[PDB]
Amino acid sequence: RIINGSNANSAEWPSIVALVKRGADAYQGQFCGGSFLGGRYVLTAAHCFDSRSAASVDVIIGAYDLNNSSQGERIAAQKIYRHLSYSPSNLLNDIAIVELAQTSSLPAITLAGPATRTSLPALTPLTVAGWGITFTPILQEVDVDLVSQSLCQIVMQHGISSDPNSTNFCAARLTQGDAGGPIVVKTGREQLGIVSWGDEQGTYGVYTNVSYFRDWITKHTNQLSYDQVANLGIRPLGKVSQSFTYTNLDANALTYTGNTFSSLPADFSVLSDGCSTKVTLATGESCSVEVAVDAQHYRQYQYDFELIFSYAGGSKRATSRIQLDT
Repeated sequence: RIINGSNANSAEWPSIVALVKRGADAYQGQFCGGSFLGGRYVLTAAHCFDSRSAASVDVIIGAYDLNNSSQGERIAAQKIYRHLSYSPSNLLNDIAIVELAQTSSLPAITLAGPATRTSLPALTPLTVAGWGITFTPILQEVDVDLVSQSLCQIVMQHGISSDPNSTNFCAARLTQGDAGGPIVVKTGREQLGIVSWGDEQGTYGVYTNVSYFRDWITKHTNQLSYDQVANLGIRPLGKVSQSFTYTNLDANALTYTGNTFSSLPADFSVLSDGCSTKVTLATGESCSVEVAVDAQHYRQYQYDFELIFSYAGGSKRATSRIQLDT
């Protein structure tokens, strides 16, 4: 029982990931943790990217001593997918995928099953891992106990549900600085959660619930690479335009078969739909769509649209967002 945090044994954490600022020393630049899901995908917390984007981020898979650049593979991020219901005020749906500029073949973590979280009694032993645990260049671990969901809500609040079948849960230390890292079931090692918030200093730590998010994760680790969110921030009135690119990284061809453009209002318009010109997307092929918003009022604009593709395996959906404020 690892009651106080302690230097981890690295062979027990081959799938851990350090998120580090691009172009910087790994130790100085580390800002979050993550877990490697296989191929080119890393699982982490959405709020790690409140003020950062893909091109400023590397990951180090199987990192352990951040000062030892021969441990783990350092790889550039190329895309970030955050939950589109992520809210930074109270950090609900605090989850994100980092799509990497190349695949790794290092071992992947095993995620907990959709039914696992609600199966676990309170006090189920769990283990958290990362560099913040309470900075040192060495990966730390510590044990924590699962807390009653009704209790988690009362103590921590910030929109936490009393229903265990929800976005996040709590776990208690027996006596934390880097979000995004994994919490795993101590027996079996399946990643049950993602470090989100709490425990900054009579509080619990709050962890994004991986069981509740398996479909969302599957949807964003599906070898369809695209621009998710174009946030244009504050803008004057007028037609604003923005291109979005969709790329098939799968070995089987993709066929553009639908979208949700109809459902959006008159403010929104499609200036150009390259995917309708190309229609079919072989391996490595891209198509782009160019959308616009005629902002004529003073308000927040946030429009979500979905492109749907058929493929041998079934179908794939990319959901993008254009956002701005006047």
